[PDB]
Amino acid sequence: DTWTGVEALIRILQQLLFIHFRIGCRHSRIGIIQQRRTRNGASKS
Amino acid sequence: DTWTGVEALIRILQQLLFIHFRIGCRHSRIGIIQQRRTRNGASKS
Repeated sequence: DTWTGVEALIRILQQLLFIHFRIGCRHSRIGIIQQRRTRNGASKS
Repeated sequence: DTWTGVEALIRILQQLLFIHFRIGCRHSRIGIIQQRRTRNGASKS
């Protein structure tokens, strides 16, 4: 596990960051796609 | 230290490996440069 614990830690850390920035500084709205969730709660009709 | 502890850990781990391979799988003989260290110990003259 000497290097196998580092090489996989070299990517595991880079992999995570790759998500934090692509999901924290520019996450996508997968799901809404032009469709507000009826606001927080505007009753119905 | 959330990311600052990861981004620097993403490189610190890649940086180290960069050395292990360039100093463990192909280290340089900086110092000898065509000059065996008089063998392990062949006395003198």
